[PDB]
Amino acid sequence: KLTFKTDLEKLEREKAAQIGVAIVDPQGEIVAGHRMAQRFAMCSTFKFPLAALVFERIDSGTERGDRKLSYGPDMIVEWSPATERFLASGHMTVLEAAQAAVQLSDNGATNLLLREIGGPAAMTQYFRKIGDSVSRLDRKEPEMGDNTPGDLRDTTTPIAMARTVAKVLYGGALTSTSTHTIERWLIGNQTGDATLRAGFPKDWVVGEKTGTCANGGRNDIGFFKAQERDYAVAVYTTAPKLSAVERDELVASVGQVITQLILST
Repeated sequence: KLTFKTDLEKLEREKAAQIGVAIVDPQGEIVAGHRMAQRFAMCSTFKFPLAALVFERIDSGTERGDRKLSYGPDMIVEWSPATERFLASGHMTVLEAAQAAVQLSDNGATNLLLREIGGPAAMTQYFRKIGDSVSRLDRKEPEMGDNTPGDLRDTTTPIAMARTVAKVLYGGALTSTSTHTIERWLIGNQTGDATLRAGFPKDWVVGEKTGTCANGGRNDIGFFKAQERDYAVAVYTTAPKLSAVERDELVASVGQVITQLILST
């Protein structure tokens, strides 16, 4: 823990980075953090809470998971791998889109869901409903990831987002069935193999959602189980000078710092 602070500050100094971290227990009590209340662009990490919103609607009966969402070529935006494959068929279901958003970071799928649920305003309203007064979605993809220096649009803080993760996975925000499904989606995420989970012990159960945005943003949020201890984690980083591979390695390095702290308990 001053090993934790010290090691993160050395990474910041050496990589010319800012590293925001919060680790909380299942009830949201603080385990560790660093720059934990500094705002960072969310970029694709918001797709996890978006999926949670969708599952809340499914739980409540105001959405159906197998409902077909129709679209054309105008919905294809940069990095829409599933949406592009399903384009000729003319639709994705709510659940197909949500799973693609979480596991592939599919932007088109994300925007399909945004239009169904009420846009950025409704995403922000869900954050407020589950006790998160900080996280805000202002735009759809891909402009939400512009990350213009100083802009508070489309931001969160590590602590706010870690607490949101814990509410969704551990705090009863979703039914048991929906909670389990989203947990499995996070475990099976296809975009995180080089980021946080690359820095955790291989026996920990880990699920996460990555983000990449302009001006150096590289993020990863999710959960881990170190044997029986469950945690929620949010990592937001800004490293304008690094290459993309170096930013992945940065986040994996944060995972190793986290791991030293957890192992010490």
